[PDB]
Amino acid sequence: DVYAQEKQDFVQHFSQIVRVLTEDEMGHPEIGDAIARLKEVLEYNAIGGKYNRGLTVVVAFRELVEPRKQDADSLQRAWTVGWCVELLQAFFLVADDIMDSSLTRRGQICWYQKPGVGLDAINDANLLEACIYRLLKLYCREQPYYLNLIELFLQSSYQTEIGQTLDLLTAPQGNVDLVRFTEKRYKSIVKYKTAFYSFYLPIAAAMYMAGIDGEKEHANAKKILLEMGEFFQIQDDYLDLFGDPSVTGKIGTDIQDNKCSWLVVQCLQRATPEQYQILKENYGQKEAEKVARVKALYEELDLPAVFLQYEEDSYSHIMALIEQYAAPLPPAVFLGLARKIYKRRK
Amino acid sequence: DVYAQEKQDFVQHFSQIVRVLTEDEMGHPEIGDAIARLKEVLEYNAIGGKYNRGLTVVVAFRELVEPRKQDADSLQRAWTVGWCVELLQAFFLVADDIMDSSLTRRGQICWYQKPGVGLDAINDANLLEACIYRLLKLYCREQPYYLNLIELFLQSSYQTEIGQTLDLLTAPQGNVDLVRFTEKRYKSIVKYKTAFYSFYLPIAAAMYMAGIDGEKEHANAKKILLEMGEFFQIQDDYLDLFGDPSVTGKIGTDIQDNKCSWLVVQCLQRATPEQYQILKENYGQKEAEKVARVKALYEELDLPAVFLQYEEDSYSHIMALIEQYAAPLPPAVFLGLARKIYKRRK
Ligand SMILES: O=P(O)(O)C(O)(Cn1ccnc1)P(=O)(O)O
Ligand SMILES: O=P(O)(O)C(O)(Cn1ccnc1)P(=O)(O)O
Ligand SMILES: C=C(C)CCOP(=O)(O)OP(=O)(O)O
Ligand SMILES: C=C(C)CCOP(=O)(O)OP(=O)(O)O
Ligand SMILES: [Mg+2]
Ligand SMILES: [Mg+2]
Ligand SMILES: [Mg+2]
Ligand SMILES: [Mg+2]
Ligand SMILES: [Mg+2]
Ligand SMILES: [Mg+2]
Repeated sequence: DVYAQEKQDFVQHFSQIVRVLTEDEMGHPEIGDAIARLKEVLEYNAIGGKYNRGLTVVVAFRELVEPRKQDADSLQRAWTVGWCVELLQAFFLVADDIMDSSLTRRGQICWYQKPGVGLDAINDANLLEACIYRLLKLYCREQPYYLNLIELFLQSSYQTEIGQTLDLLTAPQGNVDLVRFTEKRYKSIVKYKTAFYSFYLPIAAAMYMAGIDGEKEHANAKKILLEMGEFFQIQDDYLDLFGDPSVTGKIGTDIQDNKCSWLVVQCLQRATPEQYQILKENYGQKEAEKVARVKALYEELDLPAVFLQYEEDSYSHIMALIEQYAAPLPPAVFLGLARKIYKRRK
Repeated sequence: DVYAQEKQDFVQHFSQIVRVLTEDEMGHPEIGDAIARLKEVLEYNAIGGKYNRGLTVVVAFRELVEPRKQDADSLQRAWTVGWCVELLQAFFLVADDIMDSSLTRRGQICWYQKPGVGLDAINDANLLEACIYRLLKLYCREQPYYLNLIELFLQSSYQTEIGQTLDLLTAPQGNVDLVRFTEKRYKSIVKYKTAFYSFYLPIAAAMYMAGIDGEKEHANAKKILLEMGEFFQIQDDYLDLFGDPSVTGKIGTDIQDNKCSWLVVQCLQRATPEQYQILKENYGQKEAEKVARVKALYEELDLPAVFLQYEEDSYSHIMALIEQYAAPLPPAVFLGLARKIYKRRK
């Protein structure tokens, strides 16, 4: 509901984000064509998702700053930073689609597959990351939280980068190993590859902008938000295989890529010895025939129910933690976000 | 000579760079395997070049700080930052080899071609970039130039990123257009893709660490160093086609990739109408037969002499600029670097 009413404001402010990025260097008409492609890149990769992260920065701001201080300028910084988290999303997604050999994202062909693009997407992605800090300097160079934000973004990027590495080491194409698809490994992977950038980044950005920079308060908000991250990745691993691609906006690839997905981990735990061998014979291959064999053993082990039960048990634990750790922050902050991902299908 | 005596110190300090990066997160043994691959990545991509940029940071430091202040700690920051510019080099090169479809770098198979690696190099490269700011915080979090350095690196990355985009837009594989291979375009491309990160970054880092942060002094050092950048790229475009790959450490690819190389631009200027058509028919194709046809028309137009004459005329203009703009800095600073790239073959 709150993301709903703020969504439109958020998106309309994207025109300006683009204006500022594609003009601040246009007094150098030499790099104009380059700046032109940047507009194009942003428009294609920054737009089309749910904006949960960017909205979260904005929503969390309004709930942590006394309305006497939510002035005109200060409010603008909120959605610029919200759009900065949105650009981090774009950076990492463009890269990840290349690396996961994905076909669609946000219900279009992935950037790297847009004809004319391909592996130039690599440079396009770095550019997206570069813009984060262009905006940060443009709109906050003078706030006292300016250095806190630069470091929170850098730090978060590094973290998810470690995550991605963890992700990729565990899923060697051609090296089907199920032994490594454990639980400690999964929790570690999703923590670094999703949790920090998708939940602690937005809320922490809003805290630092609202003066809330105590170490314990971030430590506590993080304790909640990292647990929401893992929930959120597990939802995503599920939808990879069990969701409608016309609705997720992306065609799933986890089983083919030999990914340490939640399912394959929960599948190993319930694996009768015969089934294990079936999993060992079909996982991590591009053959449709073999992939469906996998889906089948998932459905034979009623995992699609285990996921629904985890979802409940998990959602209540998050709740418990919001009840344990939220204060002095408004529980609205964490409830609002958590309510926006419960049962989701995209 | 000065890079010579400082080289070894510089390289030996790499053991510690690696120690600090692969231990500061090892109190989290979960991401240990990831941290393991980071060691591996660094060792493969940070090591093996000439270290001109990193040495430059170090050499330029010793020449701008009164020896009374070149203490133990302060000196360590110098080569850490020198190694940070070295990591930026690695970041961009790993990416560029993928995008240029290169085969070797620094006399080994490119990272992305190391079997087991491929497009995961994309994430490995981002990690390299991430380490820059890990070190920056580890060793300078408390210097007064701390924010100046973070912004100089970010800014320089963005700049070379615009450059790379400029580079790639101009060289569409399959779209052989010679009309775009002009001079204004070339100067613009090399300025952003090489000049800022390879010459202004190192020297400016050393200036900021030595307190020299006046706007005019950086503006003047930049005026010299941007002109050295263009010289240096033109040398590189030449060696691409006319240098021994066993000595450059890399197999050239400019003609195949349809690159706006210096040669092809100087070739268009001297193109009799018949030759132009020959260029139009062979440029930007992978066929060895057609590539050599190109090399031939270059040698028919004695470009390998035009490059030697540019080299002289250019080197003297740099000299003039060191004589015009160096002060209050020691001309040694700019002479030292410029003397380390004159006539180079690798
Ligand atoms: O499942 P992935 O981790 O590859 C993914 O969730 C992206 N991602 C990457 C890090 N965190 C999330 P996507 O399904 O959107 O391709
Ligand atoms: O010639 P490129 O610009 O591709 C190169 O010089 C790398 N580079 C990229 C930007 N600046 C330099 P390399 O020959 O080393 O592949
Ligand atoms: C960590 C994950 C699952 C990456 C995609 O997340 P979202 O589905 O929330 O990304 P948007 O397309 O809405 O940006
Ligand atoms: C801009 C260019 C030419 C990239 C390679 O430069 P260097 O040849 O100086 O890189 P190193 O391998 O010595 O790092
Ligand atoms: Mg992925
Ligand atoms: Mg993916
Ligand atoms: Mg997924
Ligand atoms: Mg290149
Ligand atoms: Mg190259
Ligand atoms: Mg080159």
